[PDB]
Amino acid sequence: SRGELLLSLCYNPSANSIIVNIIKARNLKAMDIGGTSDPYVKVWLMYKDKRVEKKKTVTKKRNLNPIFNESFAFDIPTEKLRETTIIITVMDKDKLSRNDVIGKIYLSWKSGPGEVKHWKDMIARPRQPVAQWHQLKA
Ligand SMILES: [Ca+2]
Ligand SMILES: [Ca+2]
Ligand SMILES: [Ca+2]
Ligand SMILES: [Ca+2]
Repeated sequence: SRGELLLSLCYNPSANSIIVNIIKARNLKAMDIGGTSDPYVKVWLMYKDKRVEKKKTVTKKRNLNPIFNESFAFDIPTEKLRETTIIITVMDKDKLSRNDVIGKIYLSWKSGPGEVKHWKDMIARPRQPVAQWHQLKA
């Protein structure tokens, strides 16, 4: 159990855009020896197996329940929706080694049940932000 992340998705087909809001996380795994992590969240837009664009939040120091409230806009033509995946990875920044992966969420029509439900809800509710909590998976 790696933690959970609360995020919203808002897709506007007329503008060919999605807004991904990384809201907050809870109960993150501690990936530093003293019982904390320094979390930031990266958001990768994929088209088929290609990386299109990457965005990331600030880093919160020594915080297993960070609150971000950061909003990221991506261009996504309606014609590319079926081939789109949004991969969200919560990371632990480290000074003296490679940053550690806390966990990931994959958003598309071909992911886990909660993820697919959130994606379909976004599609069904154009221009409405839809927020859900997801379990982070290693
Ligand atoms: Ca670490
Ligand atoms: Ca760290
Ligand atoms: Ca490390
Ligand atoms: Ca590093």
